Amino acid sequence: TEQEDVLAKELEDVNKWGLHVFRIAELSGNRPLTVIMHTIFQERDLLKTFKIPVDTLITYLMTLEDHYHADVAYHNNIHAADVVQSTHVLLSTPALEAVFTDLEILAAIFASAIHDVDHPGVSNQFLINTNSELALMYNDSSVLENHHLAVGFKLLQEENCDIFQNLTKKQRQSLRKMVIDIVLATDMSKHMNLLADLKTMVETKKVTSSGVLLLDNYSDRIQVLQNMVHCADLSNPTKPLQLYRQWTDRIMEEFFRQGDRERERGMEISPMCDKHNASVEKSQVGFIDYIVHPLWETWADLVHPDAQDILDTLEDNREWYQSTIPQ
Amino acid sequence: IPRFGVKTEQEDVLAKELEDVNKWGLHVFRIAELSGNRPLTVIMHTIFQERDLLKTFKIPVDTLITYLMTLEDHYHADVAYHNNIHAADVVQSTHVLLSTPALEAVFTDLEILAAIFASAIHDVDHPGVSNQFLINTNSELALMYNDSSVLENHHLAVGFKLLQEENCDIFQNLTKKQRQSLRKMVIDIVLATDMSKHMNLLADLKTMVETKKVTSSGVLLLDNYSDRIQVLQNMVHCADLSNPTKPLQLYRQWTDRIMEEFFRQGDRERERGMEISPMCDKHNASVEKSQVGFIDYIVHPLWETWADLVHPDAQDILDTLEDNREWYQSTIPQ
Amino acid sequence: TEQEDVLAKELEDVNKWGLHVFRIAELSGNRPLTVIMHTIFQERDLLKTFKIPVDTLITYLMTLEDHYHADVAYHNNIHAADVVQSTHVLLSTPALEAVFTDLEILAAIFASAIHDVDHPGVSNQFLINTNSELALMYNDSSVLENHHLAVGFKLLQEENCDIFQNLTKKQRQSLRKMVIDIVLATDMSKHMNLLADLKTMVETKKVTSSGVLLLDNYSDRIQVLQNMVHCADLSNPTKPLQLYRQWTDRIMEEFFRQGDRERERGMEISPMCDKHNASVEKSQVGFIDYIVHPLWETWADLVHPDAQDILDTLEDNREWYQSTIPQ
Amino acid sequence: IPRFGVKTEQEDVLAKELEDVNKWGLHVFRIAELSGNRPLTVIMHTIFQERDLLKTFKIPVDTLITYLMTLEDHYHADVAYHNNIHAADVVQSTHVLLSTPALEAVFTDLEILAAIFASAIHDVDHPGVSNQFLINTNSELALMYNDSSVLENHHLAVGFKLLQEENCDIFQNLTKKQRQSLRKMVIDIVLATDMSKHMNLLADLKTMVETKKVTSSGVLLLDNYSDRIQVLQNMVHCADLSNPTKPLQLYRQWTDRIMEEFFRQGDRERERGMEISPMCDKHNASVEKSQVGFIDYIVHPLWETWADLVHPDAQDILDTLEDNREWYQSTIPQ
Ligand SMILES: [O-][n+]1cccc(C[C@H](c2ccc(OC(F)F)c(OC3CC3)c2)c2ncc(C(O)(C(F)(F)F)C(F)(F)F)s2)c1
Ligand SMILES: [O-][n+]1cccc(C[C@H](c2ccc(OC(F)F)c(OC3CC3)c2)c2ncc(C(O)(C(F)(F)F)C(F)(F)F)s2)c1
Ligand SMILES: [O-][n+]1cccc(C[C@H](c2ccc(OC(F)F)c(OC3CC3)c2)c2ncc(C(O)(C(F)(F)F)C(F)(F)F)s2)c1
Ligand SMILES: [O-][n+]1cccc(C[C@H](c2ccc(OC(F)F)c(OC3CC3)c2)c2ncc(C(O)(C(F)(F)F)C(F)(F)F)s2)c1
Ligand SMILES: [Mg+2]
Ligand SMILES: [Mg+2]
Ligand SMILES: [Mg+2]
Ligand SMILES: [Mg+2]
Ligand SMILES: [Zn+2]
Ligand SMILES: [Zn+2]
Ligand SMILES: [Zn+2]
Ligand SMILES: [Zn+2]
Repeated sequence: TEQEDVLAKELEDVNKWGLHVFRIAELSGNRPLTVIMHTIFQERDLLKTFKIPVDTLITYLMTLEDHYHADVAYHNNIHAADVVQSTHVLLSTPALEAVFTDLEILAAIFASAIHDVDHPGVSNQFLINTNSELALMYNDSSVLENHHLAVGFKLLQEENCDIFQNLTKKQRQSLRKMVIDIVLATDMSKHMNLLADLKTMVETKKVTSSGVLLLDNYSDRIQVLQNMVHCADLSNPTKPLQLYRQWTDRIMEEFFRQGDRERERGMEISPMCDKHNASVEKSQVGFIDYIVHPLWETWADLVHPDAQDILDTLEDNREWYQSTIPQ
Repeated sequence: IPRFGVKTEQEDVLAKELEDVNKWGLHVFRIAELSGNRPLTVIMHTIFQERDLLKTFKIPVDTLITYLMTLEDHYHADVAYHNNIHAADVVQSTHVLLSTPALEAVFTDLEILAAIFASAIHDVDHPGVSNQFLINTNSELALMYNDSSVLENHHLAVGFKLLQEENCDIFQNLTKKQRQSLRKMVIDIVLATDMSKHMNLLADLKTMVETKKVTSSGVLLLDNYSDRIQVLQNMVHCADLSNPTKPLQLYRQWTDRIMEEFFRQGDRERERGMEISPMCDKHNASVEKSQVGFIDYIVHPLWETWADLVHPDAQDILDTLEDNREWYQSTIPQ
Repeated sequence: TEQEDVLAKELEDVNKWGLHVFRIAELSGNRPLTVIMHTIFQERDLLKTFKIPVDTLITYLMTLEDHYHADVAYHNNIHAADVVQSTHVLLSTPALEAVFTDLEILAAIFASAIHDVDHPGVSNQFLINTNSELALMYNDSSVLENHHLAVGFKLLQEENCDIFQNLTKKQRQSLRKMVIDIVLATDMSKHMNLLADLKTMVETKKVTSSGVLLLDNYSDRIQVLQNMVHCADLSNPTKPLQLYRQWTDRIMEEFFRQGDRERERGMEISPMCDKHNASVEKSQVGFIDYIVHPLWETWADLVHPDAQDILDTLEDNREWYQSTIPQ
Repeated sequence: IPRFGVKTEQEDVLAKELEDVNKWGLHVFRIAELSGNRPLTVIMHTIFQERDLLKTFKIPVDTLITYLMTLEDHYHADVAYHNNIHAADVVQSTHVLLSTPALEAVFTDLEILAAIFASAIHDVDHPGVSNQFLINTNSELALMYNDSSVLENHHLAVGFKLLQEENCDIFQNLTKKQRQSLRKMVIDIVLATDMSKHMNLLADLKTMVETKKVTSSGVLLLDNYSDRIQVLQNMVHCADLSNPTKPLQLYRQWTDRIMEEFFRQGDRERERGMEISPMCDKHNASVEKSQVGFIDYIVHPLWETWADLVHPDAQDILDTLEDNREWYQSTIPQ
């Protein structure tokens, strides 16, 4: 338990943006998703609130984690633990204090933990082009996203894995719809139109008598939740450079692997996947310029301005990569 | 099925019925009976031969026939409305719509193949119950498709999967380019049959009619994929919603069937202590009032707009719809 | 009311070989499996014993019944209800009194209930020959049987359908193995081996202090349960002629329908499936002589003299059909 | 297009290594490195070319290579033993056994293709855990296969399913009769790889040896499908269990890998609070003693019997097995 102290201390940062997730992954014996999720649940007192037997929770978490591919560079259990922990911080954003119910909170966190489960390390288009069984089952539409959801729920059926066994029928139905709405929203093909609404919304932004954001209908409450987890999934560039660079190393490794596979198959190599003609630095700045920043700028507003330290970090990291661009 | 190389008595009657394949109002139920319950197979085959689709896409005839029978075999005979007769009707209706003057020479053979194939598979393996029923019972289908367009996704998955059975790949001779294109259009069209897409689908159709463009010929102008697929989606959607525009004799048979299917679902919901879906309670129904509402809020608005787009091609269809609307209206007991 | 009293009265014969199962099918609005299963569960006190909530039982039964095809002439919910009821009678045979446990009883009945669920009305060979998805999934081996089991168990996951939610893990563990063993044995491909082994047991027939049969190991126990359900699945010829004749009209219609489909596809028409070259009477006599009678004669030996009247009804029916053979 | 189905600049070193493809003891680990982790693709391609299977069954070369890369891609790189290297090894081992003098000209080209294909797909998509683990956790796989030869059934289903991916149908030019016969043999062979069937397989192999028949040539006489398929099943079974009969240098690497996989399952079982499977507890292991036992109760009885069937073809293989058995014996801590 010598390191049990290190892990324990490391976890003390679970509420902080910039947790040493990679260290935790090492300290936990490659169980970042299980320990982090377990801490967040204990912390938010979700086990007692939803009467979740401790053994059941841990068995499901290990099972869920086990279904993330250890051989995949980016989309693995570490990325999952990261999006969970990040959504967890984004939920505690002052501008949302006491806004969401324990169920909505449970939904956001659960959705984050399962959002990429059983990811093969290749894109939807690659699965589509090859006529993979997954693309055939989902009609080439949000192939992976649909799959992530199905697996996430199916695993609840394994031995002692149903963590929602004590929710009421109504709670289960409401939880399930939200989890689905959120995960399906992680598909980058939804990003554009998804962003517009986050804007159109921040325009009419309303506050309560408590100074916290005001959300009425399901429509508005889910959009915030959708964009929120969507931000957590696209939060690598807003973290301290040290962590961010590791994520970039990982995503590039996954990209290049796909490119090697497309190349050996005589398939057109996907954008940014050709290791023989790459622009890692230039791609990061462009990624930040046309996608991440535009998204994270709006959320910075929405939770005005508890996201400041986060937005400045994004801009700082951009400059860094910018100064790394060859020629 | 023949003898000595000549059609049998039945076959000849059937062939004579099939002569109206290019006409709105085909005696589809008569064809279903005459063909030994193979309306989808015979109608699809007639249309493929009519449009020379076998040669154009090099589809071996035995493969086409084997796939068709296999596809038809996966529609449920015990389902009153959503069966092979409904599929054959939608195929034939789409076929007629494709040949409307306002669209002559607008679509490629591939887009034509896509609209017809999508129509043929659009409701395959339909269980006779709504998406919400599948969602409420936590069915495996709903679990697989995340409660989103459960049936429509299933219809597509099954339509394509059946291509893998013995000698069923009718697209074996298409290039990967053709197949990727064909597949995307078919998927776009069938997913658009989910009623949850009706409103937006109609909105865009209206918008298009607003900015409508033609050429030296009174033929519509469609540039991008977005407008071409929009028209194809609304075309098959209209076909799927064409029952009220057919001669009253046919329209009523369809109403009897959808009502039977609705009531059957209602009885299942009642057995299960579930809330009975709208119009599915045989004990508290208003068949006539419901057909009137169906026309006033859904069918007429859709077809009216379509008639604008292909004006004046759909005039008669529109007038028939209005005649049938009045008929049902006058049937409402007070 | 009336039709309700008629149904209630008909169900009174639930413990008798020769129940008017078709009449019950009509009277219940096509719910023979639901009403007969429910009746039998009450009769054996299974709801109390395994604490099965009544709403859960009814919902599961209707769900299971709904997954049998109404358009299938023979392999539909009436056949299922019939096998369930037939197994229920065989279980009460004197020579087996107090031999099986409540769990083993439950397994045999549940197995009977789900043994042909979602049957498409065509043989394994037809499915194999057309390269169907089911055959590909099950490697052409007991395709339908494996499928009936997978569906039967899967349906327990639908809303309020888990009738074993109160069984212990050990009970679930044992019940599942027994159900699997029983249904896989319904494949006619395993008939010959089943009969042989059954006979062997008839030779090593070990009685008990109470004069009832003696079964030590799981192997002998499951063997008797497998043959029992097998006999039930093959009991049509041993039932009152009015019933038997209906069964024959149904199986023949299913056979002929497959034969037409095979004819359509240019496939070789399966044995007895060609309506243009049929011999219904002749075929039934052959079915009794080479399969049904051999099996039952043996079962009669094991439970002597418990099934004398069943055996006599068979031999009687055999003659009826024989004399029906035109010349 | 590449010489070995895979691009490589070390092509020279790789080509040299592949010269021993017909030899027991090929340096498969070296080939995996030289091929860029494509041992299965490279070895299968080499064997197919060598046995002239591409021409004999009109298998397009790009199709073969795409299928192989696809098949190989579905073996898990994170699994220490049951991965693409094990697959490549069993394929190559079966290839050698098929060429043994006592079996010359006995099997048809189709049976040869079946044995080799079966060897290639026999452990595809293996999760690194046993059937029992999948059963006790109520996995979807066990549910689908009713807890019977769960993995073996899945390996077959995936191996065949993958033929449906883009340009992956290597059997597209086989007549219907050939496909049916090939499919049956492959299924019979892979299902026989389940250890639960080992004892019965051995017993039948022994019986065959006891009534062994040879033709006018010096080769084994196999009259019926039953005897033919039995020999092929045991052949692939021996290949799957051939690690202890390979040069010690290779055998120890295989041992390190299976032990790594065993212990990982052990840690997972421990985590979940499950009883730890035999030899899976890294805290109470006896690696050396376990290998001797494995050889004494399973591997040697099997190979001793196979050696009798093909006497004296496998004499050196048996000699190696025995030498290796002694090495581990002396490695046992006293
Ligand atoms: O598939 N997927 C879904 C959600 C999130 C991610 C993260 C994934 C991702 C994550 C971290 C990251 O770098 C860093 F943050 F670690 C990335 O760098 C690259 C060059 C865009 C990319 C992508 N987001 C958008 C991607 C696109 O390829 C493009 F770059 F925008 F073009 C896509 F949008 F898909 F077209 S890929 C990947
Ligand atoms: O499931 N589905 C998809 C596409 C088309 C159809 C035809 C289906 C249909 C077809 C023929 C028909 O009557 C006649 F034309 F046969 C119908 O009568 C009823 C009362 C609407 C309904 C429906 N269209 C819209 C339906 C709705 O339930 C409602 F009535 F409009 F509310 C829905 F829109 F779904 F809410 S159901 C059914
Ligand atoms: O699929 N299946 C599994 C178990 C039991 C049944 C009942 C099924 C059955 C049931 C009732 C019946 O008649 C009557 F009892 F209703 C039957 O008539 C025929 C000609 C044998 C057949 C069969 N049992 C054995 C059948 C065989 O075709 C043969 F006759 F033995 F050759 C088979 F064994 F399959 F080869 S088919 C059907
Ligand atoms: O799952 N599976 C199927 C076929 C072949 C293998 C190879 C697998 C195998 C392969 C190489 C090997 O060692 C070496 F050759 F690499 C092994 O070491 C161990 C302790 C038996 C085991 C097994 N064969 C039999 C195994 C058993 O656990 C037991 F040892 F016999 F008890 C089993 F039979 F399963 F009970 S596991 C594994
Ligand atoms: Mg994702
Ligand atoms: Mg539909
Ligand atoms: Mg059966
Ligand atoms: Mg194996
Ligand atoms: Zn993600
Ligand atoms: Zn429809
Ligand atoms: Zn049966
Ligand atoms: Zn193996």
